[PDB]
Amino acid sequence: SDKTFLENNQYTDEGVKVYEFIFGENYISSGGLEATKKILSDIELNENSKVLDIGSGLGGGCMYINEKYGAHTHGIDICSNIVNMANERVSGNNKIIFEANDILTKEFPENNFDLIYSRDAILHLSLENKNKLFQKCYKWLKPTGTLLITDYCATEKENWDDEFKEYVKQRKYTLITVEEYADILTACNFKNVVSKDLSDYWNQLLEVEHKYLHENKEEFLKLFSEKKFISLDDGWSRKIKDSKRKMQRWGYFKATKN
Ligand SMILES: Nc1ncnc2c1ncn2[C@@H]1O[C@H](C[C@@H](N)CC[C@H](N)C(=O)O)[C@@H](O)[C@H]1O
Repeated sequence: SDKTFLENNQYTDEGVKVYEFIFGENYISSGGLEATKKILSDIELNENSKVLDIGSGLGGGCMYINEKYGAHTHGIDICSNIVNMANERVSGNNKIIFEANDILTKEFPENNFDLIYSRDAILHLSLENKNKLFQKCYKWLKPTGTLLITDYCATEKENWDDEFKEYVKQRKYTLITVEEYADILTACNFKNVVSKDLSDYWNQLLEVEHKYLHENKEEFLKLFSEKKFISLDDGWSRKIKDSKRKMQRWGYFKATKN
């Protein structure tokens, strides 16, 4: 059911291409390549490392991790159409694998990965499933491994306004506070749990993206439609407003198995 909802609405082929337009080639989330460089700036891996990317999208993250470190990267994404697109973006590289599957039913061996990485994907999971997923991640990490996440978070639900309630409802997101998120990781026995509210940085990424959209409107209209432009424009406007006033937050989380 989840698969069909995502494939048929938010992540249709065209929806994915619209995201790629504003985020940059191979990315469909916040800050594209430049944010990825920053998020991985203190991460150490090498050609012998094994990495899992949960919700791998068009595969940009896997491509970058493999380029930077030479690591084995395995991306899982529930949307078959997105995985098909990702597979067209990489060739002749036996250390990048993209696989269409629900991360919640996927099986991996215990103590398997040096890094489990996820960028703006876990918002799609119910609270019960976030907990289940992080339990799986704990098992799947090597003793020496690291968990590294960015995800959409929010102020406490009691504070939400009508527009924000509707945004979350229509997308079927489950947005929790940065603090609740960190508490889940702690409950799952992760160590050295570091959470950062990166909402200010996120706001900066959004502003750069918004400016890019405006300055490249003519090309956007040629590729897509004015209707799609307006939707995207308004969507970024709201994210900028809501991040500034702390209604919507961008959470970063890093933790270790030991
Ligand atoms: N249960 C799930 N299992 C695997 N992938 C999922 C699941 N739920 C959502 N996704 C994927 O999570 C991705 C989230 C995207 N917002 C981001 C993709 C990618 N991480 C990027 O930064 O460009 C989508 O491509 C979804 O299809």
